[PDB]
Amino acid sequence: DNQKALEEQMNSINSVNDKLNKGKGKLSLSMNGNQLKATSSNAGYGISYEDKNWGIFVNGEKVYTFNEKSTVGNISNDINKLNIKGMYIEIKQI
Amino acid sequence: DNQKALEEQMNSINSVNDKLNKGKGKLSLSMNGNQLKATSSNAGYGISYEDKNWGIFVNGEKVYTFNEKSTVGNISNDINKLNIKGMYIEIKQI
Repeated sequence: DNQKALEEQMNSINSVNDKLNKGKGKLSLSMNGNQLKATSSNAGYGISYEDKNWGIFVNGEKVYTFNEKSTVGNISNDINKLNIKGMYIEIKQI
Repeated sequence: DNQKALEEQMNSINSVNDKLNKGKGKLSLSMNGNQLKATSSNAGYGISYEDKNWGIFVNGEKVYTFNEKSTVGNISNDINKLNIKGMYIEIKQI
């Protein structure tokens, strides 16, 4: 019944999922349309990756902010709790 | 062949199209997935509507900015030239 996740999920959430992670620590994310889910270790976390910034935007609005040192692994954890969404973009009205 | 416009167009571009215009001047927009197109008169333009701001965001990024006094009609004109897009949202990478 909750399978509706896929629909809300867009191949884009894939490249990204793998993007936000290219050598940090031991972290494995999962792709759920409106949710992210991962687990990780903070041993070799974002090493080569000094203190760099990331910014996520939903409906064209922030939705979560983390640094590369903050080792998202730790973060993305809490984050997922905001059960992101799939496809929403927009315009602001006065 | 260019009909592909619809596909790129999302019912959302509708409510919006009508939103950004609820009593300004004489302006009639058209809905083309990646393009907006309208024509207008600057007689009774954004009257009741003093100087208010609007902000459009694509991929979750600005794409065009106009005030309510600037009478978009005049603006939206030039604007459309950036042939907007349909559905794109995102995240920023360092």
